[PDB]
Amino acid sequence: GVLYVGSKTKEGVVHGVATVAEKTKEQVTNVGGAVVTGVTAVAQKTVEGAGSIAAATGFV
Amino acid sequence: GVLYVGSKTKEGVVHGVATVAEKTKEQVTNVGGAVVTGVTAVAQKTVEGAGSIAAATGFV
Amino acid sequence: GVLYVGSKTKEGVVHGVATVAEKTKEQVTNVGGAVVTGVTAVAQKTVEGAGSIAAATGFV
Repeated sequence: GVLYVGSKTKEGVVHGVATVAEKTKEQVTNVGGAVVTGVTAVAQKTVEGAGSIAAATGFV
Repeated sequence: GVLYVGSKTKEGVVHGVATVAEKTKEQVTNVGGAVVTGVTAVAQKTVEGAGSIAAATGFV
Repeated sequence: GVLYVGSKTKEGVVHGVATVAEKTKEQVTNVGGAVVTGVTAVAQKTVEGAGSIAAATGFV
């Protein structure tokens, strides 16, 4: 059971992600795998996860 | 059971992702695989995941 | 059971992530795998996780 009146509720929100990058450089080399990324924004109300970022085996 | 009145609710929202990039450089080389990305925005209300980013095996 | 009146509630919110980067450099080399990332923002109301970032085996 649940009830509201005038209730300006806010549940599971995000607000603003400024992410100015600049003159970077990223020279991955001789690897098994890179998973370089950038921004990421998620928002839920009933969930079992969020942004997963997995690499894996390598060798030479 | 659930009920509302005048309830200006907000559930599972996102608001704004400014992502100005610039003069980058990303020279992946001799890998098994790169998964470089950029922005990513998700938003749910009942979920079992979000942006997954997986690489995998390599070698030389 | 649950009830509200005029209740300007706020549950599970985020507010603002300024992330000015600059002239970085990241030369991963001779690895099994890198999982370099950048920003990450999550927000929930009933959850069993958040941004997981896993690497894995390497070798030479």
